[PDB]
Amino acid sequence: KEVLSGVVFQPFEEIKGELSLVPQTPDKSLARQKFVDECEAAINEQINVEYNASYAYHSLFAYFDRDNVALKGFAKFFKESSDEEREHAEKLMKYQNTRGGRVRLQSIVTPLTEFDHPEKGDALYAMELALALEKLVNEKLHNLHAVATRCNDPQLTDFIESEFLADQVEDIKKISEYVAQLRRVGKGHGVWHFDQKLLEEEA
Amino acid sequence: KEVLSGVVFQPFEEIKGELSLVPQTPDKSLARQKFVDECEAAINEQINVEYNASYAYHSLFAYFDRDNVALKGFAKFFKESSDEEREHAEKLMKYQNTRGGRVRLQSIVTPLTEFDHPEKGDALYAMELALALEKLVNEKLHNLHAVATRCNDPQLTDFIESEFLADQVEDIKKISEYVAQLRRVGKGHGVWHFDQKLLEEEA
Amino acid sequence: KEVLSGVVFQPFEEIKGELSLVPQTPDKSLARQKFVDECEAAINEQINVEYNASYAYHSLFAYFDRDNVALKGFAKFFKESSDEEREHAEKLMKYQNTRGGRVRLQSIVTPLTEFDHPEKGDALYAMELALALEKLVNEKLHNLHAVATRCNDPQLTDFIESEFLADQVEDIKKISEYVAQLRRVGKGHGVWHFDQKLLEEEA
Amino acid sequence: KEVLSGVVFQPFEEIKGELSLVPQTPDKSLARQKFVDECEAAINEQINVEYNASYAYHSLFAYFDRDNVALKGFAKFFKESSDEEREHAEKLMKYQNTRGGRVRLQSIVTPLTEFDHPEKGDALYAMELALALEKLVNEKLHNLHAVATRCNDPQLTDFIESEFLADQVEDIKKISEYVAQLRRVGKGHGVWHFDQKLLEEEA
Ligand SMILES: [Fe+3]
Ligand SMILES: [Fe+3]
Ligand SMILES: [Fe+3]
Ligand SMILES: [Fe+3]
Ligand SMILES: [Fe+3]
Ligand SMILES: [Fe+3]
Ligand SMILES: [Fe+3]
Ligand SMILES: [Fe+3]
Ligand SMILES: [Fe+3]
Ligand SMILES: [Fe+3]
Ligand SMILES: [Fe+3]
Ligand SMILES: [Fe+3]
Ligand SMILES: [Fe+3]
Ligand SMILES: [Fe+3]
Ligand SMILES: [Fe+3]
Ligand SMILES: [Fe+3]
Ligand SMILES: [Fe+3]
Ligand SMILES: [Fe+3]
Ligand SMILES: [Fe+3]
Ligand SMILES: [Fe+3]
Ligand SMILES: [Fe+3]
Ligand SMILES: [Fe+3]
Ligand SMILES: [Fe+3]
Ligand SMILES: [Fe+3]
Ligand SMILES: [Fe+3]
Ligand SMILES: [Fe+3]
Ligand SMILES: [Fe+3]
Ligand SMILES: [Fe+3]
Ligand SMILES: [Fe+3]
Ligand SMILES: [Fe+3]
Ligand SMILES: [Fe+3]
Ligand SMILES: [Fe+3]
Ligand SMILES: [Fe+3]
Ligand SMILES: [Fe+3]
Ligand SMILES: [Fe+3]
Ligand SMILES: [Fe+3]
Ligand SMILES: [Fe+3]
Ligand SMILES: [Fe+3]
Ligand SMILES: [Fe+3]
Ligand SMILES: [Fe+3]
Ligand SMILES: [Fe+3]
Ligand SMILES: [Fe+3]
Ligand SMILES: [Fe+3]
Ligand SMILES: [Fe+3]
Ligand SMILES: [Fe+3]
Ligand SMILES: [Fe+3]
Ligand SMILES: [Fe+3]
Ligand SMILES: [Fe+3]
Ligand SMILES: [Fe+3]
Ligand SMILES: [Fe+3]
Ligand SMILES: [Fe+3]
Ligand SMILES: [Fe+3]
Ligand SMILES: [Fe+3]
Ligand SMILES: [Fe+3]
Ligand SMILES: [Fe+3]
Ligand SMILES: [Fe+3]
Repeated sequence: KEVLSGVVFQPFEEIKGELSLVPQTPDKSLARQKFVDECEAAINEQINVEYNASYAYHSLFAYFDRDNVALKGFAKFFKESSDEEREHAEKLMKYQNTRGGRVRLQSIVTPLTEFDHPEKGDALYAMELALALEKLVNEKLHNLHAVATRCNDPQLTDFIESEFLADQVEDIKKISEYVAQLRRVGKGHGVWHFDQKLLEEEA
Repeated sequence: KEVLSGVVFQPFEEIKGELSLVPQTPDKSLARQKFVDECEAAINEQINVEYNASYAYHSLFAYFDRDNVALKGFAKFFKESSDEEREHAEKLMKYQNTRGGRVRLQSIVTPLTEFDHPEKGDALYAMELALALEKLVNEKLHNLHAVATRCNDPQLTDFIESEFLADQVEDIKKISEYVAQLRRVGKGHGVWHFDQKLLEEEA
Repeated sequence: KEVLSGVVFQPFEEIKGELSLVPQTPDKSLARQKFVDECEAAINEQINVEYNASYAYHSLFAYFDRDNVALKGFAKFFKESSDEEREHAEKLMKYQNTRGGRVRLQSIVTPLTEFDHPEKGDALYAMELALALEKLVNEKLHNLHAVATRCNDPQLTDFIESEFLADQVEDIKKISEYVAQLRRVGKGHGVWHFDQKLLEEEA
Repeated sequence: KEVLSGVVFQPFEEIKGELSLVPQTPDKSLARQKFVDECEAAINEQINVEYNASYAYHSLFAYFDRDNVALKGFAKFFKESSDEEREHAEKLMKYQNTRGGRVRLQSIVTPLTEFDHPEKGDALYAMELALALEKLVNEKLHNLHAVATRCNDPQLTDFIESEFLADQVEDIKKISEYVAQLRRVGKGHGVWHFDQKLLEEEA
């Protein structure tokens, strides 16, 4: 035996006490190890957060794709963001199953559909909405991370940091920069031009 | 003038009576022409049908992706079907905007999450569920088509026939054939083998 | 014999009663079958509609190609639209002969030549004119389709739906989006910039 | 000076107090910095854990490579797992030397050699054994991580998370899925078929 900063290390002897950690009933995960209910439930929450964000971005896409709005760069940007939030949800679903939890998909609420806001202009308002949405997803990611830290699940904390937190802060800066640019160019010709550059970036 | 089977043809003279059909208020679609509220609402219904079907297939994927179920071909099949139903929804959203209607995304209900059914076996039960889901989407597509026929919207009927109905009957035969094969191979080794062939088809 | 929803199916026996349906006089179409006078006349109307639309677009091209107007993207756009409307006319002429009708080209009226409209600006006014023209062609296409439905000519209805109606609604959305963009960018630098993007799209 | 959440930041001035942190005796590591004895000892434990796991997998390989067992896919799977556990040990040895600790290789115990288990069947029993072994290695990795957290060694925690924990949970799901599949296919033809698919995966 070895005790290292209070942590007991039992030496390697045999694989048999762990054979009891091989479940013998077919409805139970065999992979699950040190993956507690709180972390399972917090992953399920973040799946519903990302999916709802995907749906919200699809609603934004549907508005700017209107012929009388005609901001194709915005529409494509919001469509791709919807695809991305859904990929996040899917990656979290795969992770849940990798750790042996159960994915529990919840309801998705009606999102906002109209983004007609003449004072700021539709484009600036919607990009600010997108920024707020990303910050909301980031808050939930931080909640998820706090659960994982409290449960001493270091594989989960690293998963969240490496797979989601870094992309999240990069998405927020990018959209923040879009808001700043839209404020600088102003409504009308400036917005249209920004939209054309968005369309070119989106290839 | 020419009246042909009761249909009045006025000869081509000038483009001015149609300039009044160019809306001058910015919140109204300029494209909209002979696209009535019933067709707009029926497209919105089919968008919600396809999206709910996408969500249901994602829930199916999440179950078969479990380590204790371990039917990777099924999981991938259901994941791809979820992607496909979402693409259908998106194509219908694009169409709505092409015709000048408004996309109205509605709520998505909690789907079924557990497909543990020992008598039929999980694989056969889920493939039968998928078949029932496709038939449900086909019924809604037929409702949508009946609205378009009643409203004399021939571009919409052709759109529905060419873009969705043909794929729909092809999907149903494919999944029907999967059900038939799963019944023939039986539970256990047969199901696993069918799953391996599904995985190979899915590249 | 078989009667199916009221439709009499006589079984296949021989090809001789149809030899009388092989005309023996050289001025008559041998191909013509279930292609009635109303459909022949409605196709001839749509040929004259598309040709007049071609001529109108050529007049628009001739205005924006002026050195003091100098909107080359618009000029090229209207030139290509003129080519396209003429191709539609030609495709309808080919179809008329495929079905065994007679093409009857009618007169083309003097179109509008001056599009100097300072309040909206030449570019916005002309794009709205183009939108109205496309909607006028779409109305005639719907008249043509209604004749074909009433005459129970399903090959013709499908021809109209597949070859013209889908392109027509796509052209209308595209031009509607152009109108919306021109309103957003405003006269002067915005219009010129929109024109430059039109020129780039037109390769 | 700057104190930030209690953490003292002394400003950059010169490199001389750290020249005393350059050891002048040849038997001492010059690299070692903030790498305490508990972390050094915990790395040495995990090296012995991975090596023992390598040896156990080699014993498994040696059994299934027998002509009367003849499960070549299993034999190759266990051989490659043995190579992988040894690579883990080696990577941990390299890390120990990177941080300036001393690698201390310990004894390796006789592993189990016979895996003749007729009730479950040799293949299912051995795959469950492998699962238990991976879970045992994961427990030790968690012990190692807890030592590093307690000693505030963030480079070590990240090393463990990025290099080992993620692969570990992926290995466990993969082997869990193998157990589930072996249970589904059953002994005899099913096991042989699973073995053939294992052999194909292993290229
Ligand atoms: Fe546990
Ligand atoms: Fe637990
Ligand atoms: Fe795309
Ligand atoms: Fe993914
Ligand atoms: Fe659970
Ligand atoms: Fe559940
Ligand atoms: Fe509105
Ligand atoms: Fe935290
Ligand atoms: Fe990282
Ligand atoms: Fe990183
Ligand atoms: Fe950018
Ligand atoms: Fe400007
Ligand atoms: Fe540009
Ligand atoms: Fe930019
Ligand atoms: Fe109308
Ligand atoms: Fe209407
Ligand atoms: Fe894929
Ligand atoms: Fe699409
Ligand atoms: Fe509406
Ligand atoms: Fe609305
Ligand atoms: Fe269950
Ligand atoms: Fe119908
Ligand atoms: Fe078709
Ligand atoms: Fe077809
Ligand atoms: Fe197939
Ligand atoms: Fe069998
Ligand atoms: Fe196979
Ligand atoms: Fe097959
Ligand atoms: Fe006839
Ligand atoms: Fe006739
Ligand atoms: Fe040219
Ligand atoms: Fe042609
Ligand atoms: Fe004639
Ligand atoms: Fe003149
Ligand atoms: Fe003039
Ligand atoms: Fe009709
Ligand atoms: Fe068609
Ligand atoms: Fe079509
Ligand atoms: Fe365009
Ligand atoms: Fe300007
Ligand atoms: Fe430009
Ligand atoms: Fe453009
Ligand atoms: Fe130190
Ligand atoms: Fe020390
Ligand atoms: Fe090898
Ligand atoms: Fe190495
Ligand atoms: Fe030492
Ligand atoms: Fe022996
Ligand atoms: Fe033995
Ligand atoms: Fe820890
Ligand atoms: Fe990492
Ligand atoms: Fe990582
Ligand atoms: Fe695998
Ligand atoms: Fe068998
Ligand atoms: Fe095989
Ligand atoms: Fe396999």
